[PDB]
Amino acid sequence: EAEAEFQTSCEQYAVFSGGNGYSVSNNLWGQSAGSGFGCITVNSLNSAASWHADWQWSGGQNNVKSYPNVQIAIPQKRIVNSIGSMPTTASWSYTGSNLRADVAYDLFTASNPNHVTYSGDYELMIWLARYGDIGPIGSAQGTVTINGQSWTLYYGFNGAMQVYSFVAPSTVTNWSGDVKNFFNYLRDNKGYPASSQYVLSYQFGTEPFTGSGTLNVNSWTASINV
Repeated sequence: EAEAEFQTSCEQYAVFSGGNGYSVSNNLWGQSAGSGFGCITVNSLNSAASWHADWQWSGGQNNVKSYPNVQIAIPQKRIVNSIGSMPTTASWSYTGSNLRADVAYDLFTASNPNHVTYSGDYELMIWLARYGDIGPIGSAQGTVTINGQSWTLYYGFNGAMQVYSFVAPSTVTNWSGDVKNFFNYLRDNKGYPASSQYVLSYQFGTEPFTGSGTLNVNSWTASINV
């Protein structure tokens, strides 16, 4: 027997697209660094994305094995400061054991609108969860308030890329926000050049190190407006 609408794969670079501009990617870019597997299953792509990633990784204790994620298409890149809003909602859960992984938004920006979309002048991460001894790069900058919620801000370098990571003080399995609030904070408190940086990508997923786990994304939405 068989079924259509089959949007499941354990392939390194499997990608499924549909609904309002969503693509779900297995993205096992660091699979070389370990042993095991990563799979994704798309339940539904409409106005929202529903999907799950299932994985088991051992070895390469200190290396990300993958970033299975959902993201939105951005055919036309726009300047951060010109973008009106970047609303998003996320409803998710993690199951498994010995989880060394995170759950986070990931966005890249650059002054070059044709920059490759998987890196940039800057990277903005918003971590909704963290398991085990894994954390963002850089060093703690302190706690900040964005739209009435606390985040611990980290700041560091990857080569020439500057990375800002906003980490929730406890797991947030159910969230709603606007990434514009985070850019505004960086612009007004950190000298982030919002007037000259283009949003290259807008992703949400998990970075697994080791363990065995299933990230279930009950629902995710995101868009870039005006």
